Amino acid sequence: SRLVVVSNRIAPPSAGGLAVGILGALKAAGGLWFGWSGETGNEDQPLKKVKKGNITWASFNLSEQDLDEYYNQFSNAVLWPAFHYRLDLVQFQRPAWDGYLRVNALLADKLLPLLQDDDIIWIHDYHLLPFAHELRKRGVNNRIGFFLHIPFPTPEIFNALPTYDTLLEQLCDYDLLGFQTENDRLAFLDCLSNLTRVTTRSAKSHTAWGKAFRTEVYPIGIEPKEIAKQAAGPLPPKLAQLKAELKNVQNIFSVERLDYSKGLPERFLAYEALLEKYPQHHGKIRYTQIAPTSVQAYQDIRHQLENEAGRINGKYGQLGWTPLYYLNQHFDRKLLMKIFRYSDVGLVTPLRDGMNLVAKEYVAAQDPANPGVLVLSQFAGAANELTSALIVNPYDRDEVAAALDRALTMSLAERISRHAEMLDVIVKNDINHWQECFISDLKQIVP
Amino acid sequence: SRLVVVSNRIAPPSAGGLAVGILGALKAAGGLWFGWSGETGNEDQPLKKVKKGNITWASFNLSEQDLDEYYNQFSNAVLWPAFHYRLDLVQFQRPAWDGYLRVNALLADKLLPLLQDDDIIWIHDYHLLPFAHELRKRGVNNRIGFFLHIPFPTPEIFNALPTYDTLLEQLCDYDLLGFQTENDRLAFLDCLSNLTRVTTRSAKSHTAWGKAFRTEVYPIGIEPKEIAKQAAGPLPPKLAQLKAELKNVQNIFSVERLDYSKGLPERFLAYEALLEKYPQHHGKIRYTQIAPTSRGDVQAYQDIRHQLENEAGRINGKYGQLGWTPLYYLNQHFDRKLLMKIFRYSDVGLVTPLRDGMNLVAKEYVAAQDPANPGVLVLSQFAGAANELTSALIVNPYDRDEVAAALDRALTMSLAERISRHAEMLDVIVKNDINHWQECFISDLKQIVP
Repeated sequence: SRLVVVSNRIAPPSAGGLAVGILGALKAAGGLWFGWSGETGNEDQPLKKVKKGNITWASFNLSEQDLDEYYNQFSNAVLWPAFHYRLDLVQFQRPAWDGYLRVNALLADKLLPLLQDDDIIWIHDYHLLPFAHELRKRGVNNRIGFFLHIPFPTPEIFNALPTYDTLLEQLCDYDLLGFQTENDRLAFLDCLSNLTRVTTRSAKSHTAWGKAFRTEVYPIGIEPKEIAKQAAGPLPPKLAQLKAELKNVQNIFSVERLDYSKGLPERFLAYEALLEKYPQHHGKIRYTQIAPTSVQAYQDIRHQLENEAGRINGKYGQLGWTPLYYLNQHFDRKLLMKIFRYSDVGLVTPLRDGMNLVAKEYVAAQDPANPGVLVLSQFAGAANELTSALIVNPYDRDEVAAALDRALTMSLAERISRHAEMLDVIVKNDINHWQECFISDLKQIVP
Repeated sequence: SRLVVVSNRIAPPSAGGLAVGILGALKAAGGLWFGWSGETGNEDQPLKKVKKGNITWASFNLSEQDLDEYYNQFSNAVLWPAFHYRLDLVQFQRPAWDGYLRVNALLADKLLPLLQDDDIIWIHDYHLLPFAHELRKRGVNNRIGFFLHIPFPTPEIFNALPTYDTLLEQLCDYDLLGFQTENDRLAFLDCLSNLTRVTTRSAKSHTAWGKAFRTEVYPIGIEPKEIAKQAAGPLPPKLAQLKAELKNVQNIFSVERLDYSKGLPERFLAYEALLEKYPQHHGKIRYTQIAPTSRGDVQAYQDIRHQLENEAGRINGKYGQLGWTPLYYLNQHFDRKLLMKIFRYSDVGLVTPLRDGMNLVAKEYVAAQDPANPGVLVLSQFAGAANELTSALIVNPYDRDEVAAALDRALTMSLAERISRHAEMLDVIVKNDINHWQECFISDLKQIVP
């Protein structure tokens, strides 16, 4: 009954999505959240532990050597590019792999004293693929679940990983494997079937190497009521009536962190295609891209976007109208929801994404009586449930431009029908439904 | 008395500065304007001559190899970077020098049939340094004057040129050498005296290798009442609409060709210094930089464009707001009459090159202002115009905080001081206009005794 959640980082005591589902789950049956605390260079202090009623937060530190091999190298320079279909950015070196295993084993040993024979164990992202295997080696027979938040790549990409067979064997030490989308789940079952013979009943009960495990799809959601609440309050004063400076302007908006998977250079090119082929919008629209920086792997993306902002404004700008507002600034989350609400078009076009929550935040932030339009990549995991969005292939910049123009001229009637139907999807499958389905499936496993 | 003008390009059929000066000079006693037509191929075809009364425009074409060795390589990749104190951009190769010498001799041969014994000959920029020498080799004893439009570099820069000694010898075949500034003239005399014994009398009469020549300063000017006429006209429809949108914003303005000498990345960094150190201006000012498209597609100048695009993106990314973009960079052509109006309505004109013979944008800006309510000129001390525009706000562009402090001073300057500074610059520009410039040079050229 008691729940042990292990994630790459814990939250001190809402302000996000996955934190709400993990905390909603930990209050439902009590338990422990175990995770990295954020700091480095002093590892051997005892377990930082904070207790509040039903739940205990347990955290640790990491040496600089472990963090770079495990987290900066293997997790973020091998697994992350590969799972987002970018083998050309994979930098595999065997020391990083060995360090990835060493950190996973080291946190299995920190957690082992805190476990009880009855706990169900919930492990989160790709940083901790080997964690179950490390716990089984210590005799942990509990019900263990894994949830992958990013895509799982198809075999011809995944098997190019030098340690792909070890990764696959360790994934099968979990009793339950969760995925954002059905394509991710089937991708993993294909990679496994290329490596070993797999038995499947119903659709989601499996055996490989004699190990029994289930797979399932649990698309992660948001809490829509809180987004609507932050979105409908009034603005900062200086920002209160820039809504009032720009009454004559339609705003296309997007907010994304800088990453190769998000395809931000291609959005700029889609916006340039809109300016080149629909000149009737000149002086009457604006594209605003907010892209905070938080790693030198990501500055070459930042350099390219600065260049493309300058080039596009240089080419289509006027003495009194600049087409593209690019902001490399941090905005507080409660202001972004208001910007979502007042933006006529939300543009969410990553090249590969496990689940884009910005897309759901944008829909949950709209005024239902006068909502904006969501333009969504078909490679966003959210595209499988947000079918009434304007779905686009970001590799076709004219098709995205055509969707932007359609979004900018769409009648209120069709805006309401599309928004109401996406909102129903998001409300029915919210963050709280997500954690309940996963905990309910995890409990009913037999050890 | 009849005047022969040779320059690399000619104006066939005034919306310009030097075109207005050369044409005023030609119309005074008639004459000939001889130059390249701008076109490659069919170089052996006859001279295209157009005559209008007293004046003849005669042009030629060049072979594609002549354009590349003479103009793209030696003129624009050896002499231009070196004369702008950028030895690191010199790409000297001996075929380029030989093509530089071959084209000069080749245009001297094309021009020789057109000359008469009494003509005064006026040769213009750095493309034609050897031209006097080529005419003297063909026995031309006329009065020949040269005007250099760009700076003349100090000896430690000029002497790095592999052919610096031949260039100096041929310059001494002109009877009169004109320069933008006294520093250019003196730099040339330093280069010459470092190479050979030079005699100087009064201030500007010289001998070298037994050749006699004069030197003099003729800062090039503008036509102020034509600038003022274009500036005060009414706006085009879509640009009329937005002087009504630019009511609560002060505009800092600049318009320059893309070129390493102009220091456009350093202007951007000066603007970033203003935004970083005078936050009181946020949301209330704007810097607009117009950087036209270049005909010649000069690959060297597109690295500059890439650099500006990046810095425009970076500076707006860092200081922009959801409702305010600090920096408008436009890589577009704006018609010249519209620029004059933009000048007039701009609170601050920013002209800060790293090295410039004479920046005429500086004079156009002040000639464009409404005298009863003028904007402020911020000017680099390395612009040749800084020697006569002393009441501008003179700045050193290598100190970006000093440029920012001048911009902040320009944006908050009272009306009385703006009128005082502007009135004194306008007087300088009206007294030394483009027509005064060509009259001073031809009058000095004429009184030379062959």
